[PDB]
Formats: sequence, structure tokens, C-alpha cells
Amino acid sequence: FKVGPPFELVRDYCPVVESHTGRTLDLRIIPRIDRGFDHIDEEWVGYKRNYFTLVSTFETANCDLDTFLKSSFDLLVEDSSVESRLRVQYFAIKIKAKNDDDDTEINLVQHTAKRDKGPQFCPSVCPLVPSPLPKHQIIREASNVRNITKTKKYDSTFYLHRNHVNYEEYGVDSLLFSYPEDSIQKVARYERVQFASSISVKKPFQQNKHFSLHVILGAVVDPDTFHGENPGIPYDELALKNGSKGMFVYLQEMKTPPLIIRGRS
Repeated sequence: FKVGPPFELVRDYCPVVESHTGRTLDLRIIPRIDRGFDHIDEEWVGYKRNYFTLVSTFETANCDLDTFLKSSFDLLVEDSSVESRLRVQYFAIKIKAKNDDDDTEINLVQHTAKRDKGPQFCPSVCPLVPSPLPKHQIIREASNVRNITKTKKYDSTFYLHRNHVNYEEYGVDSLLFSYPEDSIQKVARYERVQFASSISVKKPFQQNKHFSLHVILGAVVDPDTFHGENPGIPYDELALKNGSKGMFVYLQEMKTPPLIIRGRS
């Protein structure tokens, strides 16, 4: 959006249809970097100690939340005129940073709030239900105030409480039940993020290199629900609720233009 670098589609990995009907579910990642990068002299510039904020949601233009939660979805995988269907357990977002020049990925590390004691931690894959991306100033409020997204005014904006949904209207095969927890986020929020240079390399490292932030929308599928372990599509491992090996299969991916980290040495 106006704020932060723009995002472009990298690739759509595979269709996702509603199970009962076979109809295509429209998917669109809605990302925005609300702090950390701005343009100066034709360049998107960030700085070492100015940790950035990246947020994202995803939307289903052709399906409301209610319906979305009551339906079932499969990934359409095709290999040699042979189409298979993998059942979706839930949807989630993952972020990654890359060396825009040589595909090599660079680590992303988050820092806990200033007043909040706590060591740095790795960004998480975030289970999400369809939602519009709140505007910059709302995201800002969230980032600067503890538990504000949990107040009555913002709760419905940032969460879907499964334990508050009227079950009886849902089928036993509804997507809502296959999600990891009752508290499901509507917005994937990664605040106070920094690019972490490899510990194998010395300083400086980020200087003069172009980086790119990637936002990945995926569907976690259970290898036990199909024959074999190969979905036939790019994916990352992700333990399921019962610690069973699950599979974050890629659906859509987006990235920012080249990003530069500036400072002094």
C-alpha cells in the first residue's frame, strides 16, 4: 500500500477447490510492511537497528467467512494428466527473507517488546482465516500497545474464537474443526523483525546486497490422509496438533522489490 514497498505475485502454486462442490476458492495475499522501509533516491531503504513490521492477511473474494469455515477444501495436484486431491487441514502464512540476487535465504529474527523481557525468536508460521488487512494506523496501535487487539473494540478484527462459534450449523467435515487452536488469528503480525546475517560470515554482510521479503500463503495437509508422503508440490514440514509430521504446502507467494540495508562501518 502507500506505506512500505509494494508486493508483487511471485507464483500461484496450485488451485484449491471446495470439496462438496468442486468450485475454485479465490485466494489473494494482502501484505504490507508498516515500518522499516521507505524510498529515497529510487531505493527502498532499511536500517540495521530499525527493526521492521510486516503484516498480512489473505482473502477469499468468492466466499464469506461463515461459509469458508463450514466448507472443506482440497488442493488440486496434477501430474501427467493424473489429478489428486489433498485435504486441507488449515491455512497459514509464513514469511521469509531472501538475497534477491542469489536465491540464498537469509534468517529473520524478531525481538521482544522494549519493556518486555525476552530473547530474540524466529518468526512463526501463522494459522489464518480469511480477512481484510486492517489499515496502517490500526496495525500501529496494535504494535505499540500490549493486549490492545484483545480489547472488545479490536477482538473481532484480529481474532476468530472457535469456542464461541455456533457448532450445530457446522458439518463434521468442516474446516473450522481441523484448525490447531480455538483462538485463530485473522492477521499474521511480525513486529520488530531484522535480517540476521549468517554466523558463518564476518562483518559487514548486508551492505550493498539487495534483499527481498517474501510472504507465503500455505495449506497444512496430513501425510496420513493420502497414500505416500509426496504431495507433488513444494512444501515445508510443520508438526501437526499431535506432533505428527504435517506439511505446509505452498499456495501463493509474494515479494517486495529489492531492499537495501544502510548504515555505517
